[PDB]
Amino acid sequence: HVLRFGGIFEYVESGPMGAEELAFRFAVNTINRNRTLLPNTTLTYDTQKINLYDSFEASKKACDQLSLGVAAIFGPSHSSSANAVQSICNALGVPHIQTRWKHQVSDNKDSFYVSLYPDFSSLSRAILDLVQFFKWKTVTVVYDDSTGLIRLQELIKAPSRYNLRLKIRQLPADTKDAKPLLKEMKRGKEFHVIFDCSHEMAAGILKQALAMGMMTEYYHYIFTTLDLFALDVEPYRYSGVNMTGFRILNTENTQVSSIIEKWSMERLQAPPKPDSGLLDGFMTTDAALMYDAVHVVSVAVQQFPQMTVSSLQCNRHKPWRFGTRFMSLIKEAHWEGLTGRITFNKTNGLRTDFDLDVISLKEEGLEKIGTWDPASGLNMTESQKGKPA
Amino acid sequence: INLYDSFEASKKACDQLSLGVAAIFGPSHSSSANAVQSICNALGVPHIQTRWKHQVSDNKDSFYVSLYPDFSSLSRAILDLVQFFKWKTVTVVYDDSTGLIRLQELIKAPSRYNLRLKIRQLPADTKDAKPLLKEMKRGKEFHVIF
Amino acid sequence: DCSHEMAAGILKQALAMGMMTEYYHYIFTTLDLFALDVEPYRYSGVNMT
Ligand SMILES: *[C@@H]1O[C@H](CO)[C@@H](O[C@@H]2O[C@H](CO)[C@@H](O[C@H]3O[C@H](CO[C@H]4O[C@H](CO)[C@@H](O)[C@H](O)[C@@H]4O)[C@@H](O)[C@H](O[C@H]4O[C@H](CO)[C@@H](O)[C@H](O)[C@@H]4O)[C@@H]3O)[C@H](O)[C@H]2NC(C)=O)[C@H](O)[C@H]1NC(C)=O
Ligand SMILES: *[C@@H]1O[C@H](CO)[C@@H](O)[C@H](O)[C@H]1NC(C)=O
Ligand SMILES: *[C@@H]1O[C@H](CO)[C@@H](O)[C@H](O)[C@H]1NC(C)=O
Ligand SMILES: *[C@@H]1O[C@H](CO)[C@@H](O)[C@H](O)[C@H]1NC(C)=O
Repeated sequence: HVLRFGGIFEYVESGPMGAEELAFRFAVNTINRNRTLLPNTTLTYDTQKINLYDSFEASKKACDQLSLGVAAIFGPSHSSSANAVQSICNALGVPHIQTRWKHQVSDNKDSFYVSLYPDFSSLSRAILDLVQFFKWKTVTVVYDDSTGLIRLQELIKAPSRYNLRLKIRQLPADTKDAKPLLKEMKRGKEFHVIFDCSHEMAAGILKQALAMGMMTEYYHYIFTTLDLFALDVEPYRYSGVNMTGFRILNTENTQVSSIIEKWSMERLQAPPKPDSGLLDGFMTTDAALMYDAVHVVSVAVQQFPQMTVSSLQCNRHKPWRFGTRFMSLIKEAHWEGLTGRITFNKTNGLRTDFDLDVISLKEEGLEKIGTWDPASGLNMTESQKGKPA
Repeated sequence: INLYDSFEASKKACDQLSLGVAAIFGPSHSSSANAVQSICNALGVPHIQTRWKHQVSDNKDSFYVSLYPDFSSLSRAILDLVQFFKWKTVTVVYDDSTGLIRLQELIKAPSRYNLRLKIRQLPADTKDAKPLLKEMKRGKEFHVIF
Repeated sequence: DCSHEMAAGILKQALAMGMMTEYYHYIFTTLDLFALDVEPYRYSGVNMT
C-alpha cells in the first residue's frame, strides 16, 4: 500500500535545501526501512519550494498538493503562510502539522491542526520557575521582534503576582548594532538578562557581548531558545559565566544519539560556517520536531488501515470523508520521540506537556543540572544536594 | 465574508478579481487581511485596510495602504500624556495579545524613565471583569490605562 | 614584561579568562604596543597603557 504526504518548505536559493527538508526525507527513508511500524503500507511524499514570507504561493502549492492528493500537509514555518495553509486544510478537512510556533488567534474556530512545538505559556512559566529559584529581583528581558512579546506573555504578567522588577528592551533590526544596546545595559548596571531570539542571533549577541567585555562572574543569562547545544562554549567556558538554558532533545538516550550520528553525515554534506560561532554536527530543534511529527503521524496512521487518499478540489467545498476520524486519531497518540514523550492537549491541539531539562555552563561545558515538568514543577540535583537526616 | 476564514476571503478575492475591480477594501480581521494583501500584492491590485493589523517585519509587499493610525505613534502620544501627567505606577489592562504589540513603547518606557508597570489581561469572556477589578482594588494602585 | 607576541598571547588568554573588565588596568613594558590588535579589546573598557 502507498500513502503520500504534503511537504511545503520555504526553500533557500542555491546550496542545499533547508534542514527541515533533510529531516523529512531522512525520516521518510527511516520509516520506509526498519519495519517496526507500517508493515503493509509504504509512504511517499511530494515536496514543494515556496517563496520566503508569502502566503498566496503557499495557497497555490497547497491546492496543487490537494489536487494531487495528500494525506496530511506538513506546513511551513512562517506565520502568515501557516495561517493560510491552516485555513485551506481546515476548509478541506485534511489534517495539518506545524513544526513551528505561530501566533494563535484567540477566537479562531479551527480544529484541524496540531503543533508539536512546545507552548510558550508553559515555557514562560518554566522561565518563571527558574527565575523564582534563582531569587532575582530586577531582571531585563531582551527580545528581537515584536511577536516575542506574545511568546513572553506570562513573564510580562508575572510582576502582577510577585515583587519582581522587570525591564524590557528590543534588539534592533541590524544584528551587529547591539553595541549601543549593550552599552545602555552596562550603564544601567543590570546583571540578570533573559534573551529571546534564535540561536544564530544568540551567538551573534554573545560574540558582540564578548567584544563588549560584558560577561563576568557578575552577569547571568537565561536563553529561551531550545538550541543551546548549537552554540560553542569555547570562548566563554573559563570566564566564570552562568549562561542557563532549556533543552528538549534527550541526548542521554542511546537511540537519540544514534539518530544524531545518522544525521551527522547529512549535516556535514552542507558546509559549516566557523565565523557564525555555531557547533557543526548538531541537530537544530525544528528538524527533530519534524522527525517526531512525521513519526507521530506514522503511528497514528498505522492504527487506521482504510486510508484512501482522494484528490480533493480547492474550487469546491467537499471535505475529506476520512479527515475527522484521522484527526481524532492523531490528537492522542503517545509516541515516544527525540523530544521525549509527545502528548496533545485535547482542548486546542497544542503541545503543552513535555519534559524539559535545564542546562548550565560549567567549567567543563554545558551540563544538565535538573529537570522541569508542568505537573512536577522543578526538581533539580542542586536543590537535592544537601538532604540530611 | 465568514468570520475568520482566510480561504473564504481568498476565494472571494479570486472571484472578485475574476469579475474585475479597481481596488479592494479588505476585511477587518488580521489573518484574512494578510491573505488578501498577499494575493492582491501578487496580482498587482491595490489594497486598502481600515482596521490595524500586525505587520510582519520582513514582508516585502508594497501594494497596500492602511488608514488606521499607526500604533507606534499612538504609543508615543500615550507616553507623552503619561509623562505630562507625572506618574510613577501604571496598570496596563488589555484583552487581546496584539495589544502588547500595540502598546510596545509603553512597555519599553521603563528603560527610559522610572515608571512602574503592572500589566494585566482580561479573561476569555467579557462578564468576568469583576475578579480583575477586585485584584485591581486589592493591589492598591489607581493609575489604570485600558 | 614580555615580547609583543607574548603580549598578544596573554591578551587573548586574558580575554578568554574574563579579565577584560573596567576594573583591570594593564601596563606593558614592551615598546611594540601598536603591533597588537586594537580591535577585540577597545570596547571592553579596559585601561591598557
Ligand atoms: C490545556 O490547555 C489549557 C489552557 O487553557 C490548560 O489550562 C491551563 O493549565 C495551566 C497548568 O495547570 C494553568 O497554569 C497556572 O495557573 C494556576 C493558577 O490559576 C489559578 O488562578 C487562575 C486565575 O485566573 C484561574 O484561572 C485558575 O483556574 C486557577 O484558579 C497555578 O496554580 C499554576 O501553578 C503551577 O504554578 C504556580 C507558580 O506560578 C504554583 O503556585 C503551582 O502550585 C504550580 O507550581 C499554573 O501556574 C493555567 O491557569 C490554565 N489556564 C489557562 C492558560 O487559561 C490545561 O492545563 C491544558 N491541559 C493539558 C492536559 O495540557
Ligand atoms: C555563578 O557561578 C558560580 C560558580 O559556578 C556560582 O557559585 C554562583 O552562585 C553563580 N551565580 C552568580 C550570580 O554568581
Ligand atoms: C526529580 O524529583 C524526584 C522526586 O520528585 C527526585 O527523586 C529526583 O532526584 C529529581 N530529579 C533530579 C534530577 O534531581
Ligand atoms: C580607566 O580609565 C578611565 C578613563 O578613561 C578612568 O576614568 C578609570 O578610573 C580608569 N580605571 C582604572 C581601574 O584605572
